[PDB]
Amino acid sequence: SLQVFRKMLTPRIELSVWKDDLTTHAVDAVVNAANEDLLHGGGLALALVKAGGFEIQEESKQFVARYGKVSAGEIAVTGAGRLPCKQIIHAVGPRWMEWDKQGCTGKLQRAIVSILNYVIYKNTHIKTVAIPALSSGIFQFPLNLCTKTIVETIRVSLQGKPMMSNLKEIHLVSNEDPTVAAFKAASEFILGKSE
Repeated sequence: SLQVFRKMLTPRIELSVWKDDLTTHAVDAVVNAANEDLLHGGGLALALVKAGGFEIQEESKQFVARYGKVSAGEIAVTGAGRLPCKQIIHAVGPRWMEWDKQGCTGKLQRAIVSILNYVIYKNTHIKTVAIPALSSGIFQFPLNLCTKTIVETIRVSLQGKPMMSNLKEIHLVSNEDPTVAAFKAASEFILGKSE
């Protein structure tokens, strides 16, 4: 693990950027990059199941059998199996479509807003959450726009705004150096100098 950026968005909430493996990253809730069927067949999703256990996949299928497919911009929550976290927030980011960049950006923004609402107002026992560069890998969302949308959505949602929450830390995390650099640059341009 390595923290490369940190800043107080509010007096209580810190945003940080990390180089780390999300399967070894200790937080209350890890955000998975899922598809609408919650079938964890590649990428981060597959890693989380391999690290945390097949029960994650089992519960994911149970979720979909009860509530249907998760739309882009929406979330489903399961147990974390044997991951170093207490819950997995399965966020469905959009597949990138050059033909609808605004649409895709909107769904990404919507995913981040759902995550924030979840950890702030819904499950109030979450102190720390880790979010990847949703949609950037298999879903081909350009890394610069991805990380900027995430960081800008968080700032507009919370920066300067004293919330009454148990939320203390939002980690933007990747085990890949280009993504870590992109999160850091995005953070410095949108939030200013690291503390």
